Amino acid sequence: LELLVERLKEDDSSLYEASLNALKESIKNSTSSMTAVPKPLKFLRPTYPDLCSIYDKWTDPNLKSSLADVLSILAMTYSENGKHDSLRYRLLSDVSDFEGWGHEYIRHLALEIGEVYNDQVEKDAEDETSSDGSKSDGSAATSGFEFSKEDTLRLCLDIVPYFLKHNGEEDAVDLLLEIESIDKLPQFVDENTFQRVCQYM
Repeated sequence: LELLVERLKEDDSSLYEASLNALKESIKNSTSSMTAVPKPLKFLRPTYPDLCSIYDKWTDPNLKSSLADVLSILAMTYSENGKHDSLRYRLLSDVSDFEGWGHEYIRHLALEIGEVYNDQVEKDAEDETSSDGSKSDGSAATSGFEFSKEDTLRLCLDIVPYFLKHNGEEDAVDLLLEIESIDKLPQFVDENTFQRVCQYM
């Protein structure tokens, strides 16, 4: 047998890369059978300390990129919502893939990101931060901080048409309401039924 969770601990990049990638791949099917727990999420979970510790380095060749994604997906199975948790890991994604709209992932991150960011920016703006407003258009950098950075906002835009192509329009309309859309309500439709969504909203 072989458990990919062990490989994650060790460092040695080309091997490490094939493994790290595979855990992403397997984080929408299954891999790594031959341990008692049936599902990868449980199997992965004691690896969390190890993952975070590699994560902090950036002297890694391309494994830093991947390392954050395995952590994001793990934050998400746990149902652990960020403010600096899943949100930091999500923020340093760049080789990430959109996968499991038929399960938690799409819904899980975009709503977490949105609720968090507005609440943080509201609170900050009262309590003497270089932010002002709520934030309600895209490309918000949140005064350099890890509440939101500028491509993270764009990933949240990106999620809106995904749900419209699947026809989870009910979730799509709801994320535009929460995020406090202005630009994005005309911008997101260019396809499918314009009508049913504008009306509901």
